[PDB]
Amino acid sequence: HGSAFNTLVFSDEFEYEGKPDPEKWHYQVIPPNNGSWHNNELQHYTNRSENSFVSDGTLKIRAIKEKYTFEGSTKDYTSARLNSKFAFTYGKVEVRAKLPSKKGTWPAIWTLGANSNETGNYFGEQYGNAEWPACGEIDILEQNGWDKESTIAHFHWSDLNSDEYQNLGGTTPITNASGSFHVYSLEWNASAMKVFLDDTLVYELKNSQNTPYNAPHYLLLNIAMGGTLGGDIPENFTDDIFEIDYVRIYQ
Ligand SMILES: [Ca+2]
Repeated sequence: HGSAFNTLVFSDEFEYEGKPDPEKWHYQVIPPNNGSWHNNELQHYTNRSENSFVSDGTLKIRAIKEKYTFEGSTKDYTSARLNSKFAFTYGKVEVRAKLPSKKGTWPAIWTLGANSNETGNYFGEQYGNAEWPACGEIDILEQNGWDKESTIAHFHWSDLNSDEYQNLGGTTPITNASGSFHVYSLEWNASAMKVFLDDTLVYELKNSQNTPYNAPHYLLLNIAMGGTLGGDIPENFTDDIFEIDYVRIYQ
């Protein structure tokens, strides 16, 4: 599957040591919603070595129970939220990763339309200003906080000729998500968006011109804590890592 998409157009193999490459990755740190992130999530995102670093051939994003204040808003956890500086329309995205094992964590590999104009993102109003969900969202990988034996694929959008919020997706079983690398992938073209875990299709959504999946998207990588899909965080939580061996994007 996906063999049609054979021209490498963006990648990071994480074979340097230090901060994520600033030519490739933008950090989000400003909260979008009056001091907070969406979905009742409990973290701040920062650009510090506490929450992200590259070593030993892999990127780590690390969530920590840590009191942290940004512009008068205090939260009890810190993490990182990266966006690719690369925006692209159609392609095959492959991310090979190990997911956090701890309860309360909500890792994601996902895209937003580049016209999202989300506060503090890399693209601003360059492509437009289509407030979510009108910019479109593809969730290549999520896990919730309470079931680490399943992965999520999902889509969120509004049709171009409607304000009605649509969302749907699937899930699939996963073994040893935290201790074994798996490859989370998207194959996206004008016909369809297909999300896979290794070779297993998790969900395929037919595309059409009435969707927001025919204009540029960028990639996001993060760990949220708590909130809708993180759920309850044990009192004893200290920290956890989402470890990414590489991101590759083909067209
Ligand atoms: Ca690597």
